[PDB]
Amino acid sequence: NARRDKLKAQIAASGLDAMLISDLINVRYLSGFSGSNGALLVFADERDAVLATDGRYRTQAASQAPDLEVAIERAVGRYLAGRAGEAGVGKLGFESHVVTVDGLDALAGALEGKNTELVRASGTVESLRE
Amino acid sequence: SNARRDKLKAQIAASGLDAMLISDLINVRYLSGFSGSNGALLVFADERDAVLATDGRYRTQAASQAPDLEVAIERAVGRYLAGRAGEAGVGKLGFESHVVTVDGLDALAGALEGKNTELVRASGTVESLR
Repeated sequence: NARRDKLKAQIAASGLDAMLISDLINVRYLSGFSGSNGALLVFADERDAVLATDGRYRTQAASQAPDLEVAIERAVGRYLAGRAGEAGVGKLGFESHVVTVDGLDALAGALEGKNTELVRASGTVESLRE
Repeated sequence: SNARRDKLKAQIAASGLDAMLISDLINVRYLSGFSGSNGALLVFADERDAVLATDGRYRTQAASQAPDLEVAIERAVGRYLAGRAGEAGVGKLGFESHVVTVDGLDALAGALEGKNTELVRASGTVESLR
């Protein structure tokens, strides 16, 4: 995907190994998925992106984003942060303009005992637009 | 005096806080009557009256909807009220960590830089009164 590939270049330029996208405008831009709950994990390297949504959107994610692995989970951001930690991501960008303080605590909890740092990265996806 | 703010004051004190910043618009409306699209409310545990902050669009609206309150007219309502809490000697200031973003918290902390006031998560507090 051309947009996700442009994002990878910016992720790498920002000194990150992956980015968690939580803003639904940005999720839609990068994946084509338009459900009201969703998050996307994009890696700096050649690994493919992972979309997470809840059960309401299983069919929709399959039709809108057939190129992506889709996880069906109650807490989509948290799930993806946990995936990032398990994938050995050193620095994981997140969107501080939309993630709540409670939400960040959950992301951090999913990374306990992993050497993954959560790094403010709002603006990274926006940098790709006109 | 407001019956709703009085319940909040009792809860603020029970949680060990000296005041709480309300950022959520639905909760601001519940506690003050003010229904404008930008606003925040500072509520003290002690006998001090609450302070509403809103931008200049809403000077007339706030005065009419919440006539019992001091209304501060400010561009950046969260920063303003956090600073105000700092100046009022507030030891522990609760904030709505279930809706305040990581960016939002950064702004509040910035407003309190060099002051003794601790920002304390107060997730779902107004909602716990109903």
